[PDB]
Amino acid sequence: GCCSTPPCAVLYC
Repeated sequence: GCCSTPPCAVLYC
């Protein structure tokens, strides 16, 4: 997806 790669705030993007 989008923020599938850390360290994002919404990993479940």
